Amino acid sequence: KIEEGKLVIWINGDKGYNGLAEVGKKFEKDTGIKVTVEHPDKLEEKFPQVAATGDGPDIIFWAHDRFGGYAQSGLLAEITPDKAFQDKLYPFTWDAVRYNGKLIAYPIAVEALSLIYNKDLLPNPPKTWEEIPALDKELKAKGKSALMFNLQEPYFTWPLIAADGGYAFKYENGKYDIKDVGVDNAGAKAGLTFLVDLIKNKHMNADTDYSIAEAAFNKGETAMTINGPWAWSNIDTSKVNYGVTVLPTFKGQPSKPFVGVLSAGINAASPNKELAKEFLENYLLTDEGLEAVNKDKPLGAVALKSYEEELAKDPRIAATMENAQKGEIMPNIPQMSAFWYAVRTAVINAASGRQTVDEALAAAQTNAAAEFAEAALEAVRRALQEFPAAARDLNVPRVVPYLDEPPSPLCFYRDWVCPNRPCIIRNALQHWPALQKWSLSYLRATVGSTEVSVAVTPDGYADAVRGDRFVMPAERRLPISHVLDVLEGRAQHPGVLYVQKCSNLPTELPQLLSDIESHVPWASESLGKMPDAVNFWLGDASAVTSLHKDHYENLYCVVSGEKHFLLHPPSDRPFIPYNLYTPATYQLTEEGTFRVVDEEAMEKVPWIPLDPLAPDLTQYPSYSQAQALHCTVRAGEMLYLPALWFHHVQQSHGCIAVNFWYDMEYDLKYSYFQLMDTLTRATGLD
Ligand SMILES: OC[C@H]1O[C@H](O)[C@H](O)[C@@H](O)[C@@H]1O
Repeated sequence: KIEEGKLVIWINGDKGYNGLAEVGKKFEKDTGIKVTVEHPDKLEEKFPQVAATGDGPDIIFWAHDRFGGYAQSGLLAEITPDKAFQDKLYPFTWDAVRYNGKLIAYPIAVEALSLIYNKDLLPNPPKTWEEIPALDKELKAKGKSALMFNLQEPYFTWPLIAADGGYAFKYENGKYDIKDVGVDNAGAKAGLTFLVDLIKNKHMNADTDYSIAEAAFNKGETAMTINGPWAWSNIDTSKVNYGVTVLPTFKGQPSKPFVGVLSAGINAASPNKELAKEFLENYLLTDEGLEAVNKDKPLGAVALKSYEEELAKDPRIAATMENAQKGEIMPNIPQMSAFWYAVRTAVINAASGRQTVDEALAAAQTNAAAEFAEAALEAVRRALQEFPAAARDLNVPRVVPYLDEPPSPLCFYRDWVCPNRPCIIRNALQHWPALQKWSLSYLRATVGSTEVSVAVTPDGYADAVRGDRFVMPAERRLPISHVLDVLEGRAQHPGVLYVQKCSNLPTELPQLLSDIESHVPWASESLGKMPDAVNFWLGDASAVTSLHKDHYENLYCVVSGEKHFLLHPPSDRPFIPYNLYTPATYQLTEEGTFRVVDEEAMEKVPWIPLDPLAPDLTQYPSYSQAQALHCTVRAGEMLYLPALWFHHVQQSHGCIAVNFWYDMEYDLKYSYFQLMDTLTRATGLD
């Protein structure tokens, strides 16, 4: 007694779904699993709707041209076959179910349209489209019509349109040019004008759909129809003496029918992926499985070599193969879908007489171009959005790792600087007398009277976006001793203090340099250069440097206290919002009042509005797919904070620190970063 495992399949209702049912049974007799196959209308439109919310079928059958869109939306699981299995099916059938180098369905059958004619009514079928009108009035004058076929789905009409120059995209040597779309060129117009003239001269009827045609030919009311393999069973059971042959030519050139590979995709949202594989690989794609479907509705030229070889001597299949060679295989790109919609209306309008042929096709080219554009953009968006996770999976570790001693210059460059990952180096500052000497008492006896440039801000956030402005801190020149007073509580000051950022010898502040080093020698030998700056850092515990990135190799050394960093690799850029801001600077008056004051004749300054501590996920939801790294640097410790790394600094009260700025190498890594940042803004990711 259960409510248990199942396998539901969607397949179009012109295909042998009863044959597929039987195969479903032999499954259900060899496991307990009930296999139910369904043929809903517009199943290929329903699937991408319903499968994203998690519902939908387990397996979907359709011509392969639909299967790329399904994969661009991530609805199709990757199929993983043995190679004893991949060499069981023809190679080009696998290539039709390959999106962005990856397999997304199992190929079932290769199908193309052919000219089905009534051998009793028409002993020698026409070789040209141009004969058909002549042939029609000769047959109306015997009580029937010459040619009938579905005029409601562009798939049937397209072999003629493409004959004299029509083409979707462009399949010149190598593969498809998605800039070169050709649905409103001379040759497209020619075939379509011909189709429309057939209707005009009442050789055909614009209202004719699939069902009207099939019924007509199978009753012997039409000498010729145009259909694919699935249609043959219903004529065999009718008793029209019929043949299947090469499509007639137009203006001396062959009809070019888009070739379709019936494919089975697996629903990425299925709880049954592995039974789906046991069903298709080992029950359907067999001589036994394809036979049971084919007995119902002929599949065409199958993908399974074994059973393809056993059937290929059917003149109906040979003819199918002939027309497929004269035609071109459909691309599976997600642009296929809007292409069909565009031509569907183009044909339906030109045949009904609503628009001329020359405008219907013009409209279809224009409107399909506009979608082909937005589709391109979305493909770019995903590339940029899947990139950040792709990167950190490969190089960027989720923690800042510690070294127990300084690395060799070689090892420092090969392990950290070139791969652009941070680390904390230990036991590298123990030769600094600063580590023992630098007390807020020794600093007061040593540089207490020395006047420095001090950063004043109302809320502790220097260089942050405040409303519509990027605001820089107020500057006040104070001795260090009264910086220390305000920090120990002994005195008071408007806002939040912290010492600004070139001291140790260019401020000046030279009495401390002897307590430190002018550079990190193993770092300098590694980067092949001296630091551009050496900065002394002292400040309030409310000073929060906001999220930004530097064009410098920064060695952050902590002498007393702690430093709390929140890092993001340059890779996380597509998910880090950037805006453009009017640059300002705080003015502090002798009232303790902070006023925002636009920086005159400065360029707009790009900055990150996002607050990584408490992010507005409503305004910036994309940021929740970034991956922050956290570390804490403390007394005696040195953080290597690579170039272009997004960082956000906090510290304990009265934290003292020295940091070296080496200029970065402007290299391939930099140039790529500019490219991404630019593509992030163009594609409106922000
Ligand atoms: O409506 C036209 C359709 O007819 C058949 O189902 C073909 O398999 C499919 O490729 C074609 O698109």
